[PDB]
Amino acid sequence: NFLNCYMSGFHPSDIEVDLLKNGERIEKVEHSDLSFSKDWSFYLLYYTEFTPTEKDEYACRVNH
Amino acid sequence: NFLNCYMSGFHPSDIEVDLLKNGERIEKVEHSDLSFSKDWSFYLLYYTEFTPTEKDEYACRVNH
Amino acid sequence: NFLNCYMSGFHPSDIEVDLLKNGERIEKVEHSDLSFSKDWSFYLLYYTEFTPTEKDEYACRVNH
Amino acid sequence: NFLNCYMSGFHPSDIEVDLLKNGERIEKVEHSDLSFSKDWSFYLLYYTEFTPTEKDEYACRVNH
Amino acid sequence: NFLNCYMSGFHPSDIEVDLLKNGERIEKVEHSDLSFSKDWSFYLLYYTEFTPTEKDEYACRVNH
Amino acid sequence: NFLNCYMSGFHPSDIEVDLLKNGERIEKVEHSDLSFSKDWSFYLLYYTEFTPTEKDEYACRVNH
Amino acid sequence: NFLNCYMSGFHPSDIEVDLLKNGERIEKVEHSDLSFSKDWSFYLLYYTEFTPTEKDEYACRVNH
Amino acid sequence: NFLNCYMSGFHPSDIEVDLLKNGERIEKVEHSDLSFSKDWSFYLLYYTEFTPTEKDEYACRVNH
Amino acid sequence: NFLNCYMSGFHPSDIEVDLLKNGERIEKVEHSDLSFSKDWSFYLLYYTEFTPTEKDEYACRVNH
Amino acid sequence: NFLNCYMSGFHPSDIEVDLLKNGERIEKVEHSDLSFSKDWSFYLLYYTEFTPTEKDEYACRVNH
Amino acid sequence: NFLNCYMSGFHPSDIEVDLLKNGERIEKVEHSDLSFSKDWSFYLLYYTEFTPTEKDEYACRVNH
Amino acid sequence: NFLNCYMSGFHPSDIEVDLLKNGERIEKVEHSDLSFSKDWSFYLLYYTEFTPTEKDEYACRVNH
Repeated sequence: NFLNCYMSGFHPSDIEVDLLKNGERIEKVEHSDLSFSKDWSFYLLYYTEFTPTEKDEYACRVNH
Repeated sequence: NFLNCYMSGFHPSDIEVDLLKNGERIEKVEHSDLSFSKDWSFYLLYYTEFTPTEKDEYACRVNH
Repeated sequence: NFLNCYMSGFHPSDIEVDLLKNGERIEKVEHSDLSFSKDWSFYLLYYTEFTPTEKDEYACRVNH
Repeated sequence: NFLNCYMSGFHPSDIEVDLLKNGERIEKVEHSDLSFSKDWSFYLLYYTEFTPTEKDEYACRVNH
Repeated sequence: NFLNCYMSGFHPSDIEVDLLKNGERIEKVEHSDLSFSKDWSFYLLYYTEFTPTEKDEYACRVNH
Repeated sequence: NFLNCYMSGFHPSDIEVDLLKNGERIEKVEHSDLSFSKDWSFYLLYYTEFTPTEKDEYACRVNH
Repeated sequence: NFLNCYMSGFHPSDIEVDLLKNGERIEKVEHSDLSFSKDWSFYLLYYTEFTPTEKDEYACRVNH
Repeated sequence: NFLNCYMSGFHPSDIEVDLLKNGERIEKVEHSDLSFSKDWSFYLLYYTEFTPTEKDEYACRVNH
Repeated sequence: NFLNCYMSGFHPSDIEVDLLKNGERIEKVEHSDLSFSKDWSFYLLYYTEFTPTEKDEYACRVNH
Repeated sequence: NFLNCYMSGFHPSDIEVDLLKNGERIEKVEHSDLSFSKDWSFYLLYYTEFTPTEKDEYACRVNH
Repeated sequence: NFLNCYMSGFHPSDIEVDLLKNGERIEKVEHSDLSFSKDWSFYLLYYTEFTPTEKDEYACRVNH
Repeated sequence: NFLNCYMSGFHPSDIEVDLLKNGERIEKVEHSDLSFSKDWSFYLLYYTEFTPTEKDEYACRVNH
C-alpha cells in the first residue's frame, strides 16, 4: 500500500542525458554543455511583502 | 506500507548525466561542462518583508 | 512500515555524473567542469525584515 | 570395431545454448533464462504398484 | 575394440551453456539463470509398492 | 580393448557452463545463478514398501 | 583589446597533417613522407649587393 | 590588453604531424620520414656585400 | 597587460610530431626519421663583407 | 652485376599461404591443412641401374 | 658483384605459412596441420646399382 | 664481391611458420602440428651397391 499525502517542489526523476555514450573513433569534441541546472532558489523575492496566512492539516490514514 | 505525509523542496532523484561513457580512441576533449547546479539558497530575499502566519498540523497515522 | 511525516530542504538522491567512465586511448582532456554546486545557504537575506509566526505540530503515529 | 549392446536413459550430446557470444556495447541484459533442466528422477511413482518380471540376457561378442 | 554391454541412467555429454562469452562494455547484467539442474533422485517413490522380480545376465565377451 | 559391462546412475560428462568469460568494462553483474544441482539422493522413499528380488550375474570376459 | 602593430615572416598556424589516424589491420605501410619543410633561411644571398636604407617608426598606442 | 609592436622570423605554431596514431595490428612500417626541418640559418650569405643602413624606433605604449 | 616590443629569430611553438602513439601488435618498425632539425647557425657567411650600420631605439612603456 | 651460371633443384621463393590472416569473431576452425610438402628425396630409385656419364665444365667469368 | 657458379638441392626461400595471424575472439581451433615437410633424404635407394662417372670442373673467376 | 663456387644439400632459408601470432581472447587450441621435419638422412641405402667414381676440381678465384 503506497499512499502519498502531499508532494511538491522540484522533484524530477528518471532522467538520462548523455553524449557519445559508446563512441568509437571520434575526433575532437569541444564545448559540450551538459549542465543540468544553474541556481536552486525556493524563495527568491525582491521588494516583496510576503504575508501568506494558511491553516493546513495533513492527515492521511492507512487502516489495516 | 509506505506513507508519505509531506514532501517538498529540491529533491530530484535517479538522474544520470554522462559524456563519452565507454569512449575508445577519442581525440582531444575540451571545455566539457557537466556542472549539475551552481547555488543552493532556500530563502533568498532582497528588501523583503517576510511575515508568513501558518498554523499547520502534520498528522499521518498507520493503524495495523 | 515506512512513514515520513515531514521532509524538506535540499535532498537530491541517486545522481551520477561521469565523464569518460571507461575511456581507452583518449587524447588530452582539458577544462572538464564537473562541479556539483557552488554555495549552500539556507537563509540568505539582504536588508530583510524576517518575522515568521508559525505554530506547527508534527505528530505522526504508527500503531501496531 | 564399435559395438553397442544396449543404451538407454537420458543421454543428449553435442548441444550448445548460447546468448550474446561476442556481444559488445549492450546497455542492459536482464532476466536471461538459460536453465538446461530442473529435476532428474529416473523412478517417480505416486500410489503405484510396480511389479515388472523381466529376464534379460545381454550377450554381445566381438570375435577376432 | 570398443564394446558397451549396458548403459543407462542420466549421462548427458558435450554440452556447453554460455552467456556473453567475450562481452565488452556492458552496463548491466542482472538475473542471469544458468542453472543446469535442481534435484537428482534415482528412486523417488510416494506410497508405492515396489516389487520388481528381474533376473539379468550381463555377458559380453571380447575374443582375440 | 575397452569393455564396459554395466554402467548406470548419474554420470554426466564434458559440460561447460560459463558467464562473461572474457568480460571487460561491465558496470554491474547481479543475481547470477550458475548452480549445477541441489540434492543428490539415490533412494528417496516416502511411505514405501521396497521389496525387489533380483539375481544378477555380471560376467564380462576379455580373452587374449 | 588586441592590437598587432607589425607581423611578418613565416608563421603558419593550426595545421594538421596526419596519415592512418585510427588505422587497423594494415599489412604494409612503406615510404611515408610527412616532412613539413627542409630549410629555414631568412637571408639567402649569392653574389648580392644588399644595401637597403630604411627608417621605420613602429608606434602603436592603447589609450584607456 | 594584448599589444604586439613587432614580430618577425620563423615562428610557426599549433602544428601536429602524426602517423598511425592509434594503429593496431600493422605488420610492417618502414622508411617513415617525419622530419620537420633540416637547417636553421638566419643569415646565409655567399660572396655578398651586406651594407644595410636602417634607423628604427620601436615605440608602442599602453596608457591606462 | 602583455606588451611585446621586439621579437625575432627562430621560435616555433606548440608543435607535436608523433608516430604510432598507442600502437599495438606491430611486427616491424624500421627507419623511422623524426629529426626536428639539423644545424642552428644564426650567422653563416662565406667570403662575405658584413658591414651593416644600424641605430635602434627599443622603447616600449607601460603607464599605469 | 648479377651472374647466375647454373641453378637447379627445388627452389621456390616468395610464397605466402595463409588462412584467416586478420580474422575477427570467428567460430570453431577445424581440420585446417596448410602442409607445404611431405617428403624431400633428391634421388629415389627402386631396382634401378643408375649409370650417368657426364663431363660438365662450369665456367662463368665477370671481367671488370 | 654477385656470381653464383653452381647451386642445387632443396633451397626454398622467403616462404611464410601462417594461420590466424592477428586473430581476435576466436573459438576452439583444433587439428591445425602446418607441418612444412616430413623426411629429408638426399640419396634414397632400394636395390639400386649406383655408378655415376662424372668429371666436373667448377671454375668461376671475378677479375677486377 | 660475393662468389659461391658450389652449394648443395638441404639449405632452406628465411622461412616463418606461425599460428595465432598475436591472438587475443582465443578459446581452447588443441592438436596444433607445427613440426618442421621428421628425419634427416643424407645417405639412406637398402641393399644398394654404391660405387660412384668422381674426379671433381673446385677452383674459384677472386683476383683484385
